[PDB]
Amino acid sequence: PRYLKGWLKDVVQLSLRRPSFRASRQRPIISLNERILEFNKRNITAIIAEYKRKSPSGLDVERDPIEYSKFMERYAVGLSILTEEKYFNGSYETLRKIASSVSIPILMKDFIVKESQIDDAYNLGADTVLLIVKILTERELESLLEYARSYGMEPLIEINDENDLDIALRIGARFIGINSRDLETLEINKENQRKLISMIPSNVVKVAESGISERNEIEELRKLGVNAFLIGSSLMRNPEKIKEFIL
Repeated sequence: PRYLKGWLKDVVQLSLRRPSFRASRQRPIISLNERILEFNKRNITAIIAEYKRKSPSGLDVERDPIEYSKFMERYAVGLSILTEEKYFNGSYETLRKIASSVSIPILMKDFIVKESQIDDAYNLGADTVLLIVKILTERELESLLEYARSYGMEPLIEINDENDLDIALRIGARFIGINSRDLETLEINKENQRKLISMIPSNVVKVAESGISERNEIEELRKLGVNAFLIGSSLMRNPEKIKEFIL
């Protein structure tokens, strides 16, 4: 991984030593990026609902994972499930239970730094994985992308600045997440997110992540070319809010 500091350095070391999970895939790969394109052509707002009980930028939320997932199966284009244990209180078992219960695409959200974590995602039933440009070197990123693709997954490659974007394009990314929140400082900067979105070629499927609390934001971003929206906290607090977001 890259030379990091703070909590990012810690979470990356945690992931390097993370043991793999013994499980066998029980479902087929249901492509998230392809379903997003499907929603775009039907003109249905595509929202990736995120499940996370804890995070460095919010208070804890207790909500049954299965009930949340079965509810979201009826409205969301897909689910983002946190599996990072220390800071987000996620787990492979929760992903496994959810993947066995719903049939919409599932993005495994973690800090992936080695191949076995992709094996874990595949074996647990996830349909794709998140790869974060700012914590990996260009060589590691391309290698993990190639590895995910060998399983049939098209990973969501998350960027936060121009340097990240340049690297994502150089490695042949086709599914890019533009995170308005800087993982290191936890700061949100929406102007920078809009600037990056406008620099991404139109043939790349774009996902706006973090800081969305109202439908009007979604509409504005959609006019800018954003294909899908990843929303966590507001839906965790009020799941029914998705009905308001998708009209």
